[PDB]
Amino acid sequence: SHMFRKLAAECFGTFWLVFGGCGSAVLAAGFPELGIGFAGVALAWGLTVLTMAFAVGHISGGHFNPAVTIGLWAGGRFPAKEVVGYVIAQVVGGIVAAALLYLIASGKTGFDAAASGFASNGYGEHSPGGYSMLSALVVELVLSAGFLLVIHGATDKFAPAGFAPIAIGLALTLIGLISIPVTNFSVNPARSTAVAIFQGGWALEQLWFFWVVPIVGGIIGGLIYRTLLEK
Amino acid sequence: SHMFRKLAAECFGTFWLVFGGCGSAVLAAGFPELGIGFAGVALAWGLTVLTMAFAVGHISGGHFNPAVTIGLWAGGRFPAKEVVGYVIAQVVGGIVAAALLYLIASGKTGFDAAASGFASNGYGEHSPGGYSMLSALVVELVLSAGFLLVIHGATDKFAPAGFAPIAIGLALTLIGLISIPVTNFSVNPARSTAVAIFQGGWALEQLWFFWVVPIVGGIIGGLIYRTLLEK
Amino acid sequence: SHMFRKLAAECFGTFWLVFGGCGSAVLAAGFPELGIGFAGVALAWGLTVLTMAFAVGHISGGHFNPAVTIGLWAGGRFPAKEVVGYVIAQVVGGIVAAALLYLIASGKTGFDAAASGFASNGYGEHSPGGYSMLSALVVELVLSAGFLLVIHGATDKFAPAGFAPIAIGLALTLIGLISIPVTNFSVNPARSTAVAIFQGGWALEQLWFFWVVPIVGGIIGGLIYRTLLEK
Amino acid sequence: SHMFRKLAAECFGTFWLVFGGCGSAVLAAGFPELGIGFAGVALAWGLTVLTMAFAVGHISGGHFNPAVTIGLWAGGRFPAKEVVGYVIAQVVGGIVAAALLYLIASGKTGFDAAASGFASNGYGEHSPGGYSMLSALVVELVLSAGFLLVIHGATDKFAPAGFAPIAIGLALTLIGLISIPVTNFSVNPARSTAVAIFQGGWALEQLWFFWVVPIVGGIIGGLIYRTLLEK
Ligand SMILES: CCCCCCCCO[C@@H]1O[C@H](CO)[C@@H](O)[C@H](O)[C@H]1O
Ligand SMILES: CCCCCCCCO[C@@H]1O[C@H](CO)[C@@H](O)[C@H](O)[C@H]1O
Ligand SMILES: CCCCCCCCO[C@@H]1O[C@H](CO)[C@@H](O)[C@H](O)[C@H]1O
Ligand SMILES: CCCCCCCCO[C@@H]1O[C@H](CO)[C@@H](O)[C@H](O)[C@H]1O
Ligand SMILES: CCCCCCCCO[C@@H]1O[C@H](CO)[C@@H](O)[C@H](O)[C@H]1O
Ligand SMILES: CCCCCCCCO[C@@H]1O[C@H](CO)[C@@H](O)[C@H](O)[C@H]1O
Ligand SMILES: CCCCCCCCO[C@@H]1O[C@H](CO)[C@@H](O)[C@H](O)[C@H]1O
Ligand SMILES: CCCCCCCCO[C@@H]1O[C@H](CO)[C@@H](O)[C@H](O)[C@H]1O
Ligand SMILES: CCCCCCCCO[C@@H]1O[C@H](CO)[C@@H](O)[C@H](O)[C@H]1O
Ligand SMILES: CCCCCCCCO[C@@H]1O[C@H](CO)[C@@H](O)[C@H](O)[C@H]1O
Ligand SMILES: CCCCCCCCO[C@@H]1O[C@H](CO)[C@@H](O)[C@H](O)[C@H]1O
Ligand SMILES: CCCCCCCCO[C@@H]1O[C@H](CO)[C@@H](O)[C@H](O)[C@H]1O
Repeated sequence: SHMFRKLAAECFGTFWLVFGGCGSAVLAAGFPELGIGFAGVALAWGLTVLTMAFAVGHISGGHFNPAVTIGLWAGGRFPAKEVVGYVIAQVVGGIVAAALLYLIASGKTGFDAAASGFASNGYGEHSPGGYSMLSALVVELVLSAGFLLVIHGATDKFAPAGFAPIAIGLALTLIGLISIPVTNFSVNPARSTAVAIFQGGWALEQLWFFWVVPIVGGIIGGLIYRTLLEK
Repeated sequence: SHMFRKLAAECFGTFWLVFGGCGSAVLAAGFPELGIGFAGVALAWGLTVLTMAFAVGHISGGHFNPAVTIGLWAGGRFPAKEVVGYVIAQVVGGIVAAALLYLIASGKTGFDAAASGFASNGYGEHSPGGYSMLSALVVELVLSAGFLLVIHGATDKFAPAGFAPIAIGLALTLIGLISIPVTNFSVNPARSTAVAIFQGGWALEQLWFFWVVPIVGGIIGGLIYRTLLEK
Repeated sequence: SHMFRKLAAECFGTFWLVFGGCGSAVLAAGFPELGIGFAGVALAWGLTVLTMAFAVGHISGGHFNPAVTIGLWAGGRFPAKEVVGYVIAQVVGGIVAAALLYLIASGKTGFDAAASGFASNGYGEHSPGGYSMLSALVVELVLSAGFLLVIHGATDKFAPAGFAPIAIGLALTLIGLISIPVTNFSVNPARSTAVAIFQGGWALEQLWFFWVVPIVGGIIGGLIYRTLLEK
Repeated sequence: SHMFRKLAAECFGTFWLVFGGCGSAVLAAGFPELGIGFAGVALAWGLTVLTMAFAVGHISGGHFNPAVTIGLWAGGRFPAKEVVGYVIAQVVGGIVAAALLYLIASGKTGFDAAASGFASNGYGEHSPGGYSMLSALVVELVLSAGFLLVIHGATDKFAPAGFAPIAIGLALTLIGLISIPVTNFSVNPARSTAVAIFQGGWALEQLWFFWVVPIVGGIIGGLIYRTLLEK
C-alpha cells in the first residue's frame, strides 16, 4: 500500500475535520433560536474524527492532526521519517476546507470573517470568554496530553480491537465540551491554521501558540503513556 | 435471499429515515421552550440510519438513499443492474412516511405544510438562513462526496467489521449539524422528494437541485475512494 | 440458568428505564435555564435501554417492555409460555421506579404530580402539544412497529454480534426525539402505567391507549420482519 | 504487569474524569447564550469514562471511582487487598484536576469558587434545585446501585466483549441527565472531594454524604448482581 494514499487519507481526513467542526461553529453554532451552540460544535468535532477514523484509520493510522502525528512519534508508535508528510497533508487539507467553507459562509449577507473570528483559536482578548493566556496554556496542554493519552491507550496492543474511533472522536467532543470557551477549542495546529489564514488578523498573530502548546502537549501525553502506562 | 426483500428493506429503511429525520424537524425541532432544535434534528437523522443500517444493512446493503446507491455504483461496490430498484424503493418508502407524517402533523391546529415548508430542502430564499445557491451547491457537493467517502471507507474490506453503521449514521448527524441552515439538510434525493410533494410549491420547484447535486456528489465521493484511496 | 433471574433482569431493567427516562423528564427536562429539554429526555430514554440491554440482555433477552416481549412473540423469536412473566416483571419494576421517583420528586417544594402530569403519556388534550387522538395513534403505531422492526433486525442471526444494544437504545432515543410532543413519548405500556398510577387521573383514564396501540404496533412490526424481511 | 501502573491508570483516569466532567460544569455549562447546560455536562461526564475506560480499562479495570472499586469488591470481582490503593490513586488524581482546573477557571474575571460552588456536590440548600436530603439520598443510592448493576452486567463473562466502555460511560451520562439537579451529580466520592477541597465551605461540610451514600449504593448494586443476577 503506497504512501501517496496515506497522505491522501490524512489530507481528506483533516479537510473533513475542518469542514465539519469549523462549519458547525461558523454556520450553525449561533443560528437564531434553533442553533446548535457549543454543545453541537463539540459534538460535530468529535464526529468528524469518529467518522473519518473509521473511514480511513485503517489506511494512514488516521491522525488528522500534526500534534497527533508528532505525539504519536513521541510514544514510539509512529516512525520519525513519515511525520513531515502527514503534517503537510494535514495542513493543506485543512486550508482547502477553510476556503470552500469560507466561500460557503459568504453566501449569506452579514458575513465578515474578520469581525466574527471565523472559528479561529485565540487566548486572552480572543478567548471566546476572556480567559488569560495562562488558562489557555493549562487547558490546551492538559487536553492535548490527555487526547494522546487516550489515543495511545485505545490503540494499545491489548485494547479491544476496532473501538478506537469511538474512543477518540468522543474524546475530542469531550475536549470541545470543555475547551470551546477558553481557546475556541483547538488541540490541532493544522485546524487553527486553516481558519487563521482566512481570519487573517489576530488569529494569525496568535497562531503559534496553537502549534507550540498542543504539540508539546502531544509529546507529554505520548511520553506519559509510553514510559509510565504501556509495556 | 430473494431481491423482493432487499427492496422491502430499502423501502422500510428509507421510510424510517424520512419518518424520524423529518418528523423531528416538523414536530419537535421548534417546540416552544423544550424543543430539540437543529441539533436534535441532526441527531435524529443520524440515528434513523444508524438504527436501520444495523436492522437491515445485512440485507440490502442499507443504502436508504438514491445518492448512496448511485455513488456506490460509482465506487465499484454496487452492480449497475440493481440500482433502479433501490432508488424507486427508496423514493416510494419516503413518500409513505411524508404522508403518515403529514397526517400526523395535521392533528395539531396551526399546521400549514405550505407556510411552514414541511422540512423541504431549499436554497437561496428557501435556505433556512438565506444562503446563496452557490453556498448550497458547495455544501451539498462537499457533504455528499464526504458521506460516500465515509461509506466506502467504513465498508472497506480491511475496515473493522460491524462498526459501519455507527460510522455512517453519525456522519449523517454531523452533516446535519453542518448543513441544516444552508439546505435544511439533504444529501438524499428520495428524502427531498418525499416532503416536496406535500409542500407542493417551491419545494417542488427546486427539488431537481437535490437530485442533481447530491448524486454528482455521491459519484465524486465514490470515484475519490475507488481510484485514490482503495485497492 | 433459572427463570427467576430473567424476571429479576427484566424487572431491574424496566425499573432503570422508568427511573432514568421518567426521572429526566420530571427533574431535569424543564429545569430553569440549564434544563435538558425533550432532547435530553429522548437521550436519557435511549440510554437506559442501551445500558441495560448491555448489562442484562445476555440474560433475559433484555426486553424491558410488554410491547417488546409480545411483539417478539409475534416475530417467532420468543416463546408463548414465558410472555406473561416478563410483562408482570416489567410492570412491577416500573411501578417501584415511579414511587422512589415520586418520593424523590417530592423533596422539592412546588411538586404536584397531578398538575404537572408526572411524565404520564396522553393524547388530545393531554398531548404535550395538543395533537389529535388520530395523530397519537399513527405516531405510536408507526413507531412501535419500527422499534420491533429494528429489534428483530438488529438481533437477526446474520446481523453483527453485540451491537444490538446500541442499535436499539439509540432507536428509542430517536423515537423520543420524534414522539415526546405527540404522546409525551411511550411505546411501552409498563412505562405509561408506572407513572399513570401516580398521576392518578386522566393518565389512568387514557392508559389503555398506551397498552393497546404499542402492543398492536409491536405485533405489526414482529410480523413485518418475520414474514417479509427475515428467513 | 506491575501494580504501579494500575494506580497510574486509575490516577490519570480519575483526573481526566474530574478535569472534563467538572470543567464542563465550571467553564461551559452556563456560558452566555451558547453554553452546554446540564445536558452537555452529563454528556461530558459519560465521555471521560467512555474514553478512559477504553484508554486504560485494559490495565486497571478502569474504575476511576472509590464506589466502583468498593462496589466491585462487593460483587466478588475485585480483590480485598488492592482496594485501598485504587481509592487513594483515584482521590489524588481528582485533586490535581480540581487545582489545574481551579487555576484555569481563575483566568477569567468574575471567578469565585466559593460563591459559585465549583461544581461541588450538595443536598438540601446546596441542591442545585433545592431538593431535600431524603431525595438526595434516594437518588444517589438508586443511581449508585444501578451504576454497578450496569458495570457488573456489562463486564459479565457472558456479555459481548469490548462494548463495556460504551455501556458504562453512557450510563454515567444518563445518571447525569437524571441527577445534576438533585446532587449536582455525583456517585463518585473522589470527585466530590476533588472540588469540595477548593469550594472549601459547605461542600466540605456535606462531603461525607457523598462518600457514605454512593459507597453503600455501590455495595448494594454489587450484591444485587452477584447474588441475584450472576452465576
Ligand atoms: C503557509 C501556511 C502558514 C501561513 C501563516 C501566515 C503567516 C503568519 O504571519 C502573518 O502574515 C500575514 C500576511 O500574509 C499578516 O496579516 C500577519 O500580521 C502576520 O503576523
Ligand atoms: C507548515 C507551515 C505551518 C507552520 C506554523 C506557522 C506558525 C505561525 O506563527 C505566527 O507567525 C507570525 C509571523 O510573525 C507571528 O507574528 C505570530 O505571532 C505567529 O502566530
Ligand atoms: C510552529 C511555530 C513555532 C514558533 C517558534 C517557537 C518560539 C516561541 O516564540 C514566541 O513567538 C511569538 C510570535 O513570534 C512571540 O510574540 C512570543 O513572544 C515568543 O514567545
Ligand atoms: C412521482 C414522484 C415525482 C413527483 C414530482 C412532482 C412534479 C414536479 O413538478 C411540479 O408539479 C406540481 C403539480 O403536481 C406543481 O405544483 C409544481 O409547480 C411543478 O413544478
Ligand atoms: C423516480 C421519480 C423522481 C425523479 C426526480 C424528479 C425531479 C423533479 O424536478 C422538478 O421538476 C419540475 C417540473 O418542471 C420543475 O419545475 C422543478 O424546477 C424541478 O425541481
Ligand atoms: C433528477 C432530475 C434531474 C433534472 C435534469 C438535469 C438538468 C438540469 O436543468 C435545470 O432544470 C431546472 C428546472 O427544470 C431549470 O430551471 C434550470 O435552469 C436547469 O439548470
Ligand atoms: C395494578 C396495575 C394496574 C392499575 C390501573 C389502575 C386502574 C385504572 O382505573 C382507574 O382507577 C382509579 C382508582 O384507583 C381512578 O382514579 C380512575 O378514574 C380509574 O379510571
Ligand atoms: C398487568 C396489569 C396492567 C393491565 C393494563 C391496564 C389498562 C387500564 O385501562 C384503563 O381502565 C380504566 C378503568 O375503567 C379506564 O377508565 C381507562 O379508560 C383505561 O385507561
Ligand atoms: C391492556 C388494556 C386493553 C383494554 C381492552 C381493549 C378494548 C378497547 O376499548 C376501549 O376502552 C376505553 C376505556 O375503557 C373506552 O373508553 C373506549 O371507548 C374503548 O374503545
Ligand atoms: C485529604 C483529603 C480529605 C480532606 C477533607 C477536608 C477536611 C474536611 O473538614 C473541613 O476542614 C476545613 C479546614 O481545612 C474546614 O474549612 C471545614 O469546615 C471542615 O469541615
Ligand atoms: C482518603 C481521604 C478521604 C476520606 C473521606 C473524607 C470525608 C470528609 O467528611 C467531612 O468531615 C468534616 C470534618 O468534620 C465534617 O465537618 C463534614 O460534615 C464531612 O463532610
Ligand atoms: C468517608 C467518610 C464517612 C464518615 C463516617 C460515617 C458516619 C456518619 O456520621 C455523620 O457525620 C456527619 C458529619 O460529621 C454528621 O454531621 C452527621 O450528623 C452524621 O450522621
